[PDB]
Amino acid sequence: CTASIPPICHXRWR
Repeated sequence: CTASIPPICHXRWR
């Protein structure tokens, strides 16, 4: 999970 704009999340990995 990253605080991008928009943010990015690959489930429970990043």
